[PDB]
Amino acid sequence: NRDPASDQMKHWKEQRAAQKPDVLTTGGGNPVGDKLNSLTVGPRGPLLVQDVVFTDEMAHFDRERIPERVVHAKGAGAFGYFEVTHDITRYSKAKVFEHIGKRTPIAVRFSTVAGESGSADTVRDPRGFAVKFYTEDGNWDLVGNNTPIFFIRDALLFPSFIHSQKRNPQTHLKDPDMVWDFWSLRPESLHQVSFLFSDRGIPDGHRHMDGYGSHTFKLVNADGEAVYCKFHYKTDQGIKNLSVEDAARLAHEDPDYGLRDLFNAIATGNYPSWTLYIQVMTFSEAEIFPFNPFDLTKVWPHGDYPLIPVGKLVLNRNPVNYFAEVEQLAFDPSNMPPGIEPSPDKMLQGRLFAYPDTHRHRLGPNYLQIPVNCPYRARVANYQRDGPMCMMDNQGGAPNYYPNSFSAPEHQPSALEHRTHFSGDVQRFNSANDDNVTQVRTFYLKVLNEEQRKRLCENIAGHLKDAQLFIQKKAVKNFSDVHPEYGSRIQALLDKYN
Amino acid sequence: NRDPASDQMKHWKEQRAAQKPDVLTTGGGNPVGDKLNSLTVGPRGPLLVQDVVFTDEMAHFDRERIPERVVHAKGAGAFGYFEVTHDITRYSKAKVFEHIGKRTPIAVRFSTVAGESGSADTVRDPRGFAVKFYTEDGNWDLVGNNTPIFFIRDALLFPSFIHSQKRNPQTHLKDPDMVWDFWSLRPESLHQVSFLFSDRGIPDGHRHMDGYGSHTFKLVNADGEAVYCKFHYKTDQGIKNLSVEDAARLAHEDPDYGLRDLFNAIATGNYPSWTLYIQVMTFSEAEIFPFNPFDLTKVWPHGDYPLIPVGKLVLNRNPVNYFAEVEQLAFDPSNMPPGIEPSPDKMLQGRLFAYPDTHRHRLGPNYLQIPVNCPYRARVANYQRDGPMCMMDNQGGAPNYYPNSFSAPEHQPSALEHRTHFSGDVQRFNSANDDNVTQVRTFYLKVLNEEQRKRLCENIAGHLKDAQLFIQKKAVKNFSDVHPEYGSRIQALLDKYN
Amino acid sequence: NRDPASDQMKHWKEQRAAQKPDVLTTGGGNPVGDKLNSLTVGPRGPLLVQDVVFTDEMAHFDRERIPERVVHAKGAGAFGYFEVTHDITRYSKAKVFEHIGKRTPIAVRFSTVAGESGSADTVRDPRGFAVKFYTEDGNWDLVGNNTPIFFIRDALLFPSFIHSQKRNPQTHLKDPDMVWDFWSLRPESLHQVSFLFSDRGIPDGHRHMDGYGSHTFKLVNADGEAVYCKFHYKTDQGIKNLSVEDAARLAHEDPDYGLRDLFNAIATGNYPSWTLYIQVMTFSEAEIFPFNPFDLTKVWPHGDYPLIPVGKLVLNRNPVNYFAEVEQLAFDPSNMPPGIEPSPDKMLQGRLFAYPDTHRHRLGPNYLQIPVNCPYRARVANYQRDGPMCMMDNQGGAPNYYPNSFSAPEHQPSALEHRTHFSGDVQRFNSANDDNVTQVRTFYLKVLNEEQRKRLCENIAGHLKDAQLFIQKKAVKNFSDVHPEYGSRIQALLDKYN
Amino acid sequence: NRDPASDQMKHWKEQRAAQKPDVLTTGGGNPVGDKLNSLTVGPRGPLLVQDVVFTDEMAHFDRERIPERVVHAKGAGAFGYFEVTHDITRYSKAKVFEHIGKRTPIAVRFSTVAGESGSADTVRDPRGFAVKFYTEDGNWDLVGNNTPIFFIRDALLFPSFIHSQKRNPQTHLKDPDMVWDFWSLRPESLHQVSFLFSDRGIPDGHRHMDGYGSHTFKLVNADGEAVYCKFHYKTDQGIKNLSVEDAARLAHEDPDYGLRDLFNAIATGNYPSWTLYIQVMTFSEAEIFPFNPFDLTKVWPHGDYPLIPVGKLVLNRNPVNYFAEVEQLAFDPSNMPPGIEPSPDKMLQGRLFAYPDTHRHRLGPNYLQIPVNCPYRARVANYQRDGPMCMMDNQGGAPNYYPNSFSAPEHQPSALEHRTHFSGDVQRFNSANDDNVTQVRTFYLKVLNEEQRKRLCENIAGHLKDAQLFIQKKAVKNFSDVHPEYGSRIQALLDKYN
Ligand code: HEM
Repeated sequence: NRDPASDQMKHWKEQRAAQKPDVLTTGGGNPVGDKLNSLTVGPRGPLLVQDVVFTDEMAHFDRERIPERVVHAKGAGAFGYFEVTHDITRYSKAKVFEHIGKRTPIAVRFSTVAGESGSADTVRDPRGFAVKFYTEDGNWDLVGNNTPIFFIRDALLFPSFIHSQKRNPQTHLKDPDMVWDFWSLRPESLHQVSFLFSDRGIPDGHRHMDGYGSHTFKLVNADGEAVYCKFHYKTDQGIKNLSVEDAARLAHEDPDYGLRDLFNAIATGNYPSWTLYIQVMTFSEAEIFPFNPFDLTKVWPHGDYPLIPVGKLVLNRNPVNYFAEVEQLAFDPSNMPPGIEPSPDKMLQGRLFAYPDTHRHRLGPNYLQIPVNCPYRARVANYQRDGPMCMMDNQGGAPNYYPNSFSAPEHQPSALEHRTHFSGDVQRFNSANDDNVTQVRTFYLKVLNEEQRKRLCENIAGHLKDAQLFIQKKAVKNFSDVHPEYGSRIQALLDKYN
Repeated sequence: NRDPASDQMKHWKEQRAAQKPDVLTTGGGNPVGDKLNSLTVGPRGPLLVQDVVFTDEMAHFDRERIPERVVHAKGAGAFGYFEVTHDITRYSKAKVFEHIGKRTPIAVRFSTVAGESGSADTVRDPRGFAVKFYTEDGNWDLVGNNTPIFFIRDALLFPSFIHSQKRNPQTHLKDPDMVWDFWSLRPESLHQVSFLFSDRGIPDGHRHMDGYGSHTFKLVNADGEAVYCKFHYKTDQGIKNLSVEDAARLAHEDPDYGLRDLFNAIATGNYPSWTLYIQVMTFSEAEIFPFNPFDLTKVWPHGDYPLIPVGKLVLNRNPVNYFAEVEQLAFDPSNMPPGIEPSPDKMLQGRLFAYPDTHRHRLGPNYLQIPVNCPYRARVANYQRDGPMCMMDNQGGAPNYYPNSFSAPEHQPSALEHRTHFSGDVQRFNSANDDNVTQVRTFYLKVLNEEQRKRLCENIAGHLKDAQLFIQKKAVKNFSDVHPEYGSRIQALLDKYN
Repeated sequence: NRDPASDQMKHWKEQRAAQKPDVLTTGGGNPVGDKLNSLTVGPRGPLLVQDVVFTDEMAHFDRERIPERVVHAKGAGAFGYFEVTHDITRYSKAKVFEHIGKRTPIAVRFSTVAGESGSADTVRDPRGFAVKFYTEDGNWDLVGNNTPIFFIRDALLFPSFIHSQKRNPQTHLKDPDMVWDFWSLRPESLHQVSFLFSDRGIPDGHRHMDGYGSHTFKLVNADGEAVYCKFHYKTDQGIKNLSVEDAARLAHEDPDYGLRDLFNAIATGNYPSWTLYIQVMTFSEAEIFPFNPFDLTKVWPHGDYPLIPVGKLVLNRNPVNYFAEVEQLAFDPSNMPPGIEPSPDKMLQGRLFAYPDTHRHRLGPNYLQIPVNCPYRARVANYQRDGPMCMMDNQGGAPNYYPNSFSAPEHQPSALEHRTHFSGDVQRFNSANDDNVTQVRTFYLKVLNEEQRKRLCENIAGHLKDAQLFIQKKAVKNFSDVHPEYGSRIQALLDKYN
Repeated sequence: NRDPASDQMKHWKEQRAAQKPDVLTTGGGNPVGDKLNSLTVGPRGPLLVQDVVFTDEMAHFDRERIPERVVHAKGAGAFGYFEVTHDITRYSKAKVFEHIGKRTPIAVRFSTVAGESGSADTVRDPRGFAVKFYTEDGNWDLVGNNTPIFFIRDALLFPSFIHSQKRNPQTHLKDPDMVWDFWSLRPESLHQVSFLFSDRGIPDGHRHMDGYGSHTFKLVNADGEAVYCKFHYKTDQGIKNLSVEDAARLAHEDPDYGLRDLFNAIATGNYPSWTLYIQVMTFSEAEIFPFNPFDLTKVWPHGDYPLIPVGKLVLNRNPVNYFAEVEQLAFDPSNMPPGIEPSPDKMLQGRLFAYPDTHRHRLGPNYLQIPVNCPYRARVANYQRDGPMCMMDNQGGAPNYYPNSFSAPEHQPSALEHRTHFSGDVQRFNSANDDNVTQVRTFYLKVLNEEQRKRLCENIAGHLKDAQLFIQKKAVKNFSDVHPEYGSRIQALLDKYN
């Protein structure tokens, strides 16, 4: 015997030992007489159009591939449940939270960011940690990361940021000039760059890292009272990281280390779990916060805003077909049931648009009809119709305009959004010159210890040394702005590379 | 009360009188608070990206339309059954025929040819009569027409023929120069042009016309003995046609006359039926036939090849959602179960390719997973995987290569194609100068009577008069080649138009 | 000789009188030996896969069709120029207006609304009148209609409204219950319904109707001073309408009457023109307007806001290929150069999203690279890359992230949008019960004469007669709310139908 | 200074040293005032739909990705010329060969087979070596590999074979059970498996490997005399391979080693070249060949069929934009000019269908209009029209049906394919049990030396060790069938792994 992942086919056969293999058919259900030899006129004669077995199979093979995710292309999935353990009904009326012990099925997808479908799991990169809750009030997608923060605080910078990470448009190589030119010109990135080049930049698989919603969200209770919140889901397996040496080895030795580790853990009954927490910030406290509390480069200090337990996320089922159940998984931040709403975070506001938009491209207009995407715990009833690959009854003969006198679906006032007041000029407000260094200094000096600071500066120097000197100089000036010794440490390492 | 079609919504509501309307949701299953008013900052303020109710609905509205059929875009559908009444098991082992009284569910789509989705039902044109049989051995699509013959006998002419019927590439108008230049240069078209401009060119709805497979097909019995066949399905309601005057009136008065007539007939229990017949031609008789028995411009004379009854086609169910169940219907001539095979008919050989190819474009790579297209009476099991909008389990964890040692699906030798011998040069053989006039003369002189001949020549002159004189002259020469008086009749009518 | 449109092929032939027809090739540029006869093994043998001439041609034929526009599917196009005749530079700094005599190339598409690509030109429906200005500051799309108003004033009603105007989802038939249920429940539609059932409901082709921007827009001058405006383009050929009897006859006699009329006018040098006017309203005037000045169901009365001449629209060029140049035309209201900006009109805000969104579906991600859609009179330079059917150099090796230190394109502060102040709650504010009757009363009593009132009420009664009595009753109540005699006139006509 | 590839941005900047960077615009050509800050109501307010700069950019970003190639996803491209050096006009009339010194522009793409777009260059796998010749008789695509043979000889095994080489459908991991189960069941793979696990399994970049057409093709001269041929293009830089240890290190150290090496060679003027040879075999020689001369698992021995020089392939131009020029490159084996034709090779016949088919999916219906795919050195003239993303005049107002009387393009009889005779039954003829061992014995014993045999058996044992024992046993039996010591060598290595 090997690992469970290695014995996938052996176990499939054993489960089906007395199955009596199925008859091999065309897509049209016609049985096939011989799928090993093409139809020709004589043994050394030409192939015929009449070989509809060959073209049925080859035309489908020719169409197997769909566009990979524009980002987080490389990933691993599992299914399980969310279990409420504690009462947050004073903050949120959302059905998902409504009583202790209540279970909601989830889907989870873990990923890297920059690498395309064939890249390695054990590389330095943020990790996607996306959770789909199939609630009675529809799907709630909490599209999280293994960091509470990000590199930028306006969505207009996002395409550029990703371009700067991904391949040179001429050469198709990774380009340290592109990476550090962008980061040196945009020092709001200093906080997450500091997280990224620390030890938690290369987690030991998906089970040994935390998840965060990252953004400020809004919770609304049964009285229509709102608070702002952050979602934290902490690993029950504990934080564990790979050394740059071990990460490098696994990169060529098992590019799919993360996939394999998650599958085997679930197959052997070593089910991974996380505790979901919220931080709560009053509208009054949001006015007094010394930063923009909607700035994605900032955390809420735990001292001032302690973690409040909510429940348990448990992954206890592997995918049966990876393409159907994982590759086709679509998470939309805009999928929020009553009791959960967006904040004015400029990055989050951008995501409300981007995810359903890319899903209509990558998957198709009717992507929400793919079974893993279906809000299967809710009754979908509305005035939407048709589109390519329309899958179910398309809501039959139901009146397709609103309003109508013919008893078709009706809106539900209790689901109305929470009323928040705004005043100001309609303008592109500059956010570039908000505090870029303060929280990063507390991380560098207080959170990490000496050996972590040393590895951090070695990790950055190791990559930054490949950029031109003028980029190296601008970068070091940013690290110096957080703390003189953070800068001078990097600069000394840079000096003996150059 | 009105007609049943007119009371569609009234009956939907009455059926749902005590329904308790559904809650209106987003595609993601989230309930909607107010779907009549957009989210703005103040009553006369700008629209927000945060209005995910608006963009969910509008993005789907923006994607409602799919490409219309390249031909037969305008159509009507119904469902019912095929019932075997007579034994043809000496000719075909196909499960669909296997015992008297055996029922197979069918889908039917009726159509015009040239008109796009918004065109009129009661125009002069051939009619599509496509029948999908959901058999235990997969789907059998008999993609028929209301004529036993066609305009051409090689598929290389088909795109040109259709272009010549459809709009001028600059003007976007119907173009009599294009119509008659093609037909005058390709006199193999004389037979079906003669059928088309007769009274049966404008049927009174879909229920008062016959269906034909048109092509020669092959039937194979349980002994591996083959014969050639033709499929005929004759209306139990009787042949009935609209006068050019009545067809013209209904064109602006009810462009959807055919849709309305079929729906109302089924809704009132006036279920339309056809008797399915075969003609049988031995391989020996195929050698002695005075024409190419695979030439789509030719019939098998009933005298020499009498109709052999098979069973009954009955339409007893309307579509519930037209887009899902009709617009998305996909018929592939290549869908043939064991016991039914193609002939060497050059036109049919072309269709084996064209239909699955256009369906992968119009509908999508996984179009056979659309419920109305599913071979739902067969177990589909094979080595095909993935592709866009992959709908079911994608055959789970089943071994995805053949051959394999892991008990995945196996081919079934009894399904092997019938062995036929061919000898010759691989060449583009000229079929243009086969007999173009003989069977057309017997139609003009023997099948039609005097008043039918007169209307026929009036119908042609009425349209041909708009072509340039040199086209008129070439056309008349072809009609003269079938019979001098067929030509001179047209030419006299032409003379007093010009 | 016939009309110029009829002689399209004749003229094309003559114009290459030197001849030497081109060599017939595959898409790959390989010359074709015989495209009239398929490659078979012997003359009555099977078709070979080796016939790559057949597959190349048939596969392209199989893919000819793209989704038709979700609305305004049925249309006519022509090209020409815009010429400035008056100085409006005190209102708008837009380069398009910057000096008298300045010419800008334009593209124009005329259409109906509800009908599909095969429907008739001469039906009762609003008419699209979309104008693309190819300016030095990029494309300006003025996506106008032959009416200054519309049926609804919130984009969330738009898909519903269009659903109600198109086919029953089960029957696929036009449904007077759907039409009048929606209109009777939404009496904001009374104004444009009154415009629609008046004489200007069926214009005599596209040359004899006016165009309107319809929406309030914003004009911004070189001093950053803003005003609100409305665009009017009045026909220089004069208003002319078809009687319902004449329109009905042309429906079946020439479904493409509009296409034919526009092509022939331009072909014979009878170039149609329009005079472009603006109305101007101050921010202060907007605060005092007795209605919402951004409500699409209202006009600015000419007495209070007189037309200000700007310039001339001239169509002097027919399309050469209709699919490439017209079917593929894409107008985005969001295409606005500096000097022209959106107003808070709920409907316009909706359209800023919908058109680029539907274009990415109907045409493709890179639709703006289709030559007729290309802003060919501007330099397109940005950080956008790749996508399906990327057709130009994809901006070559240019740095693909912003900001950068490598000389890639730079934002231009003079292009910054005009700053306006807003205060309010984020809420769905109800606009259903704004004034629905006042301006409609003045239209019925002042603008129309007796004979026009009578035809108006006949035109409504003639359609509304087929709706259920409860819908007839509610509709009549709304017409009664505008004026008792408008209601009683319709009710008397209805009474002798029922 | 670094390598030229590293300095791509630096060089781009310098080359426009005059500066005046372009104005940043939307896709619509509208200039952008600030693309760094989103449009909000106040600085901590919500994002507006009015921010059409954000939506234009983000919607294009959302649509960057297209499906990767179903095989050979990971690749490098360059451009140059083909120069004729010898007269082969006695064998082929193809314009490409017609006189010595004649130059043809070429495009070339190198690739691995199984890996996705993010996988490493320096892995064991065959290498694609595809060459596009832009000839006056259209494009000639010679879609070759770095091997003269392949693993299978019938196209019906191809999707299965590729499935077996890629990821487990449940696990998404490489699966040695899938690899060796398929290879052990299909011993026709022994020859190319022997080539693959030899030293030439991991070439030192793309410049140090040979190209082969692999298939038997047909050459036809001006007299209509045909011969069978094989194309060989031998590296002028010499064969050079990476050790498994070195290839392993470069896998994680530079996953893009191949891309980097080709770009740098061309950038520094070290242009790589290949010498094109043919082998020629008579129709009479084909009848006497001791194997099937069309069997893709066999070579023509050089002793019996010596290489005949033809000309020189030179790569002297790097891509400027990789997505536009390389990712979008499409090679169709069916692109063959007069003088070059397919043989009855079952595998080649399969490829005549598969490539245009996958290109219509991956790229679009009109992929041949993508500039790098355009047969720009030929006039494309035919009766093909329309389709999505139609980019040129769509052949303007040219008559669109054939035949026509209006001077549209004409077929050219000199282009007619060569006529060959076939006799036989239409059947699926078994090719599984053709000689699987003879030529592989000569390769193992004659072509390789002792040290090479030892590395070969180490390379196989090193992979096969992870397959189940029953698969190990069947594989060893096949290697034993070629020579007992080939088998026992592998079995000894296997024994000390197990
Ligand atoms: C029946 C056998 C085969 C089938 C069905 C087949 C099919 C395919 C398909 C579908 C692609 C993807 C093409 C694209 O997306 O652009 C591909 C790529 C490729 N195939 Fe094959 N293939 C076969 C055999 C071979 C053989 C025998 C060779 C070489 C002798 C070969 C060389 C290639 C190359 C080089 C590419 C990549 C071309 C590029 O760089 O764009 N294939 N093949």
